[PDB]
Amino acid sequence: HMKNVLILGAGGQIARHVINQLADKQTIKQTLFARQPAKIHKPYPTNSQIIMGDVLNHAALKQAMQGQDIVYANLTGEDLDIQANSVIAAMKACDVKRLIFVLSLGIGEPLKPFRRAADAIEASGLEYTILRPAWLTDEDIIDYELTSRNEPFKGTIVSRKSVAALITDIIDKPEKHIGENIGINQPGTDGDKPFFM
Ligand SMILES: *Sc1ccc([N+](=O)[O-])c(C(=O)O)c1
Repeated sequence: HMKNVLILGAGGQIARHVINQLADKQTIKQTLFARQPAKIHKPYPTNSQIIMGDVLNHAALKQAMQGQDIVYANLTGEDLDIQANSVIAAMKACDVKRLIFVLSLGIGEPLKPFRRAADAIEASGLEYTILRPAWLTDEDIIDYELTSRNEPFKGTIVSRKSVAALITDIIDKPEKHIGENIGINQPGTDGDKPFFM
């Protein structure tokens, strides 16, 4: 089968690397869903379909969701919780199971929607992987390590290219990291002591 990947938030900066790594995989079809598609970086891979839509437009999202195998969400901004709920519902409506969901801020009250998004994903019964990246750099490197749900981050930063590489490895082999909620950091970027607030 063709492997149908839906990229929600496809104009995002991590998304752009994923799209690029997906561009020469001739057995993937990638659907690129974005609010403002005319600001999706060019040229447009031949295995792509570019759809204008907002994840809170439930009708648009269901249309895009039909027939998909793997959802990759790189969602930002207000109401991330409402957004996650909308993604879960559309996956369930369209019989799609596999979700890769990035939670990156881009402690405190603005984390509540993020926590509520994460909790909703963990309670969804979907085949999920939640990805939790350290501070994002634009360094041209792939250098990372992973921490589990209840472990502290072993580092301070991680390249977007690193996070894209993980996403792509999961898309390539989607049986990996099912049911996990993983921190991603560059090795040897642990913070100086002591700590301050
Ligand atoms: S992907 C999807 C969403 C909704 C519906 N629906 O019938 O309301 C369908 C479908 O046509 O089976 C598919």
